[PDB]
Amino acid sequence: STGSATTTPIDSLDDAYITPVQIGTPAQTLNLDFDTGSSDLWVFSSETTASEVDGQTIYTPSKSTTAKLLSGATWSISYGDGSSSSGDVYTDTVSVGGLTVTGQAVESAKKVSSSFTEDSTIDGLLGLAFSTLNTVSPTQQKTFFDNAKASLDSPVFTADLGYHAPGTYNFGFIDTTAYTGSITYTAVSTKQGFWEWTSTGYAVGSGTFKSTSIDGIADTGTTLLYLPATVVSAYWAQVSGAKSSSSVGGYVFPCSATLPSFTFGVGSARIVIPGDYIDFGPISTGSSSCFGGIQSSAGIGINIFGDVALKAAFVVFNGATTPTLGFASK
Repeated sequence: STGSATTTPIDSLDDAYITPVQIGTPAQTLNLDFDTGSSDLWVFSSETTASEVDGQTIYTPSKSTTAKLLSGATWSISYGDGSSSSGDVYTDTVSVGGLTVTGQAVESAKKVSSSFTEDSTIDGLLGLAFSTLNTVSPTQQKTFFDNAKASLDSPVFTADLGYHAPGTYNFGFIDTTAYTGSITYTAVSTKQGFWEWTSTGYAVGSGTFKSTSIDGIADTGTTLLYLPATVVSAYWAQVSGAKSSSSVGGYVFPCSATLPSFTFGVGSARIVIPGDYIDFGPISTGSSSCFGGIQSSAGIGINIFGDVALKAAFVVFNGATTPTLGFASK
């Protein structure tokens, strides 16, 4: 089997992407944030505290003839951005782009933090990291991909995120029309539960490539590119007037600037992030200070190849017995 679904930016900045997901019978379609940095499929629901729901579409398990309470199971998650959610668990039928999993754990939120409430466009998350990170207790549950894997034509999914445009998540096949040149594959460590890999270096603009190993995670659920302070300083030093602002929470730059590109290495291959992808616009409405899309990972504890990086590439998440990651230009 295979599946193919379009993923759409939630706003004009590409802050996140939502993908329609069918849950239950008859189908209830919710727009979920596919997150290769976590491993829980959780949804706003009829059980979510009423004051914490503001415009989201909810899953109502009592209206699904295939929903079953997973008795005794609870979940609770905290994300890198300080947001969180928790609740109980149902199993139900879940379909993405024509690919159906029966008995998928659907984690129903009883509580969500303010960041989730305030974002009307995201009805929940669909985790695509390794199932060892799943938070369901006392019986850990499998991700949608892990459940689908054996049925797929090939044990892979791909992320093809757009810049200010829709893109695609495919399951079970590689669309050879969706990228240019060849795909370069690189080793993955699953030791921390992430799609963790090592970039071979970077360049700023038309500058020379610096060969240096940068360990990080491929994370579709993180907006920005978070890299070591040395690398980030070298980038922003090429933008007149750019500076790190403790009050704002990272590097800012004059909105009048033209940003240089940023290149990262994948083996001997190179992915170029155009300068425009690094612009996250005014820090507040009407400001002439703009927020940068490359930020320091210092104090996160890990480097993160988030959407800023991934949307410059066609990315293969290869879930074979020994997982790997592939990157192609597009």
